[PDB]
Amino acid sequence: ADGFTVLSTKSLFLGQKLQVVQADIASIDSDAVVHPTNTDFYIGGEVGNTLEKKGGKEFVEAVLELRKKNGPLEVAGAAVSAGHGLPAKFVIHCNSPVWGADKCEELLEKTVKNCLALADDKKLKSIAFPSIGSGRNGFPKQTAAQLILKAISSYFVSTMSSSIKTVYFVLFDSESIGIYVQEMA
Ligand SMILES: Nc1ncnc2c1ncn2[C@@H]1O[C@H](COP(=O)(O)OP(=O)(O)OC[C@H]2O[C@H](O)[C@H](O)[C@@H]2O)[C@@H](O)[C@H]1O
Repeated sequence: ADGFTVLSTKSLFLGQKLQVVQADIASIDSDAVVHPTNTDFYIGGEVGNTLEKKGGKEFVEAVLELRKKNGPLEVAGAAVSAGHGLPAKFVIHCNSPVWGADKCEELLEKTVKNCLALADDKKLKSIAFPSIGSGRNGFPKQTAAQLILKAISSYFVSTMSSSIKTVYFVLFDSESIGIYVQEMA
């Protein structure tokens, strides 16, 4: 970072663009970045820590503000905080499922779609997703990536009115980067 590599690009249903990019997600200038968290908006995951790093106290205080107003975050739920201290306008926080928990793969796809729904609700044009679930939550990195990419593709099918024009799938750790390139794109 500020490392940024476009690894692939794909046209979605109505011409929206899905880019797989290599970068520190905290450095991405999209309208939203996605923070995988838990029911109590814990900031301690791998992405949470990189955001914390980049955004400092202003970030931490935005999450706290959200935590107060929102209360506990339901499973697969998504909520949004101002991206104070960050290049991103907003941070979308999602209750990431744990690998091995019931229906965790379905939940991962739901979590992704709820984030997209929330970005649409805020009329956002861009939204960057890390590989939710495959850090502290233990998903195999290939499986997480597959489920996220599939959910993204699925959200845009038949959707006419989405504000979202660009979705980034952000890879940072070398195992994930390698898995993606090794296969296709
Ligand atoms: N700077 C970064 N940019 C992009 N991706 C990153 C970065 N750092 C790590 N990653 C990748 O982000 C992916 C998701 O990791 P986590 O942030 O740890 O998210 P997750 O696995 O969903 O777990 C969240 C966990 O911590 C939360 O506080 C909550 O308690 C939950 O248990 C992983 O593949 C990890 O390699």
